[PDB]
Amino acid sequence: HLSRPRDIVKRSTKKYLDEPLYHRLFKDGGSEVSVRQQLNQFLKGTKHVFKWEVGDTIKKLRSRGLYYPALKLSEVMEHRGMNKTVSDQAIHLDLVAKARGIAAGESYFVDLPETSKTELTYASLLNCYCKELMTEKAEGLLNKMKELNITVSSMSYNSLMTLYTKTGQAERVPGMIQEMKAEDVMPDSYTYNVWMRALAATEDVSGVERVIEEMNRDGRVAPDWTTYSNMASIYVDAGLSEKAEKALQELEMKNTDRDFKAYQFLITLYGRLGKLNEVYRIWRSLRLAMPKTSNVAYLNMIQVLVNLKDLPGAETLFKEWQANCSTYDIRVVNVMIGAYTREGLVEKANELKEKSPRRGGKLNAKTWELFMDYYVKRGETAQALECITKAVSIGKGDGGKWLPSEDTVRALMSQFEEKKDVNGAESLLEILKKGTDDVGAETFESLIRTYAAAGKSHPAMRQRLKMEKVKVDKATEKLLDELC
RNA sequence: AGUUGCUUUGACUACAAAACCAUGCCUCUCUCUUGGAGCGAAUUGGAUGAUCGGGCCGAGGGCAGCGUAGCGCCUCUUCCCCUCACUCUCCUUUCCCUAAUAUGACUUGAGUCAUCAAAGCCUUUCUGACUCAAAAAUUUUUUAAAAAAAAAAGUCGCGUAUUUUAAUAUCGCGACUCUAAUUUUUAGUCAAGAAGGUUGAAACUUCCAGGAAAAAACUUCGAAUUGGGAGGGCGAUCCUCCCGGUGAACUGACCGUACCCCAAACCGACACAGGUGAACAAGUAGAGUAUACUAGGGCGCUUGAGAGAACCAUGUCGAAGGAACUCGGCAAAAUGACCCCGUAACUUCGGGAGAAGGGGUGCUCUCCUAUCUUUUGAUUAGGAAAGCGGCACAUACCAGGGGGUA
RNA sequence: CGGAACAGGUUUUAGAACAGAACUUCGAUAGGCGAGAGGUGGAAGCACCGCGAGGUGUGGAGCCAUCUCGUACUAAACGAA
Ligand SMILES: [K+]
Ligand SMILES: [Mg+2]
Ligand SMILES: [Mg+2]
Ligand SMILES: [Mg+2]
Ligand SMILES: [Mg+2]
Ligand SMILES: [Mg+2]
Ligand SMILES: [Mg+2]
Ligand SMILES: [Mg+2]
Ligand SMILES: [Mg+2]
Ligand SMILES: [Mg+2]
Ligand SMILES: [Mg+2]
Ligand SMILES: [Mg+2]
Ligand SMILES: [Mg+2]
Ligand SMILES: [Mg+2]
Ligand SMILES: [Mg+2]
Ligand SMILES: [Mg+2]
Ligand SMILES: [Mg+2]
Ligand SMILES: [Mg+2]
Ligand SMILES: [Mg+2]
Ligand SMILES: [Mg+2]
Ligand SMILES: [Mg+2]
Ligand SMILES: [Mg+2]
Ligand SMILES: [Mg+2]
Ligand SMILES: [Mg+2]
Repeated sequence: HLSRPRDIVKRSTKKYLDEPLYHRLFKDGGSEVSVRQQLNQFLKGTKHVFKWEVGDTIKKLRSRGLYYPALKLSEVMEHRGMNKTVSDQAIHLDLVAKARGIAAGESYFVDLPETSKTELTYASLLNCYCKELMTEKAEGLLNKMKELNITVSSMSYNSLMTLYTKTGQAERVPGMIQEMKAEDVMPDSYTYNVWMRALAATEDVSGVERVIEEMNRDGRVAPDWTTYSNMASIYVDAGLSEKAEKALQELEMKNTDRDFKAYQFLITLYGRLGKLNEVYRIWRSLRLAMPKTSNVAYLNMIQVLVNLKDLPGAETLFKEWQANCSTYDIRVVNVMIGAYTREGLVEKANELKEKSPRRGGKLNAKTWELFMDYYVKRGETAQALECITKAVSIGKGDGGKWLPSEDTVRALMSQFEEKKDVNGAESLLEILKKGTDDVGAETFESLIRTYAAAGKSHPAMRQRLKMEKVKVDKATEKLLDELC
């Protein structure tokens, strides 16, 4: 056709790729390593691509959080001769801020030419400010835009409102919506969504009934399932049930594209309400919308079923996931691991722990956290020590460090008080020392008295000055300076 | 000296949606590519009930031929297939509607904008996965010891009976497919990044005339300053080994740098048509750095206004003749490019030879060939065949006159 | 002939400068404008035929170095000099 001459089916195979780039980069999987390997193999080749092909590739790589390969492809293909326009420069600015940080994004914006510093680049930098929560520089961009008469779109106002909601100054939203209505700016559905969220955050449930009637009066915005998701979340957190069911049934009517996240929202909202029959009603629709169901829907479903106490249904779902799983997801195991430790059927939890790494799932930290929860409920402390050591050795799955909860630490130390396990208390303190540099809220401030078994340590209040100036209760130093 | 490399390579598609509350352990743990649940229809279905019609099997008495068993004719309705109502829960063929199919809705009219070390190699170094080396772990066999090995699941098939009804399981078997683990340290492979250096900046073949020097620079070894450790030491800060040994948010002094540089600034008495190394130098035509025209960059040459005599310099053209001119074809004219046909006397066999003498050359359409086409169902080069225009198709510029004989 | 002849301006059959000859506003001397002769050879636009290079018609068409005729519009006595 004359509309689209650069067709991807009829194009030459000697010059161009045999399959589209957004199909080629995802051949070996969606993993970071496989995407990087595919990009490295492609950039060394002698086959070429289209500009719209690279644009859709950038959007697909951005849509799954793959920011480094998207930035690398954009930089290399611009270096090879593909000229960025203003829109492509806005997308590249957002990609730079996503990958190398806002300090790199600011330098890219400065090094941009002057005729490229238009409303698209300004709005992209504003969004990259609000997503990184820098209120002062945000407002410094805002008054500069208002001074230079750059057209402020609804996207910028929604970005500021989401920034206000996340920072905690959520009372500014009702002033700002009337500001953007006074400045002749029509809103979108996300404007009503953040307005509703700020109104519910202001402890005002009765205000969300006058906004829905106003957008019904407007007649210009299309209501979407995200609106009803916000209504369902606000009502379920507020305890109202029938209005939440009406919102969720309207949500089910609005989900015409069979969205996986929307189905997850139905499942978790009906699970938090507690209605098992309609939970299974949406679940059968989910199995009718995707036969090869991913592990995320199982992760939601089995957690909902065990929070609604359907344990043999969860056990049959486990066998279904076993017989149809391609990746042995450890979180699926770890849901019923914590289930079997909470209801105490510990032999089957131990069997799953043994059989997971053979089938191909290595243990993360939360399984050991649930087992030390089990051991701190049943009073065995040595096995809680053996669990917390392996938990801090594994650490977090995103590169963080695992730290035990304050309530569990407090209960474990109260258990240490009775048995006079000074060695156990010292090992727990050493573990917390390795975990964190601070180590103290209630950890040892009133907990010198575990030394009241036989003698005490040497330093006499000088060790307690070492760990960054802690302060103890007034009724704690008396048995300390009695024993000197 | 000759070949091969150094010789640039791409995009043009118009696109801010990257701002999200739920569960949250890195919540898409890895989704590239799936028709619809339309209250939508037509043939078909049918989870249903009879009537009418047609059509088997069969049931008896018999007319009929035996000691049981018969061949045609004669009274029957079950049973099947239609038919008329109810009818949407499984199945076949279609049609409408929706979704999906990558965004949105003349100036490459022969251009604009980027790129201008790619590809290798060698030292480190951060982080992942795999093979593991080997040990501790559990089963069998052999005599507490020594040898080999699986652990976890799905699927097909066989024979056989336990419930208070989650019997899709249990009982023994045979086979296929799939995954790699509980603890420990070392190597090695890859993968993905960050620092340096180095090559590309030259390789190969042939030839005879046989193609600089240098404890300067570099690689190696030796010895080693003002450093830190390990074993001796009736000593004296001495012996014997190991590590470091020019390393860095140290430091890098001194001289030149203006301007002209085929020129009005240098060598020629002149602001002199002369002389003055090498490197770079877009486009169209072209074998080409020839030649014509041109953008960028630079310049308009430090005397002008008229008139358009003789004569002089320098060009264009010239009837008929064509060297009759003159010391002499002096000068001028003429030939001139690529492809094809053809090419003598003589000879030291290498040559003469581009001998001499001829023919074609533009443009359009259609075929065929290939171009080692990085947009292959149409773009470039060649050849065939048919046409079109003019006086002229090497149309301007560039560009051998030839032969005979001393 | 006696405010005569010159000079100045527009030119030319004349011409190196000079000189000669024509005209100098009650004036066709030069330019312009219009018409014709002469030269070249069939414009542009439109239409028809052909895939195309191209061909045919409107049409001895279009154009202008010169020459002649008509005409004071411009410059020559716009010298109220
Ligand atoms: K120069
Ligand atoms: Mg030396
Ligand atoms: Mg200079
Ligand atoms: Mg001079
Ligand atoms: Mg001069
Ligand atoms: Mg000179
Ligand atoms: Mg030249
Ligand atoms: Mg110029
Ligand atoms: Mg002359
Ligand atoms: Mg003549
Ligand atoms: Mg002649
Ligand atoms: Mg002749
Ligand atoms: Mg004579
Ligand atoms: Mg003679
Ligand atoms: Mg003579
Ligand atoms: Mg001559
Ligand atoms: Mg000549
Ligand atoms: Mg041809
Ligand atoms: Mg030429
Ligand atoms: Mg007079
Ligand atoms: Mg005169
Ligand atoms: Mg006249
Ligand atoms: Mg005539
Ligand atoms: Mg003409």
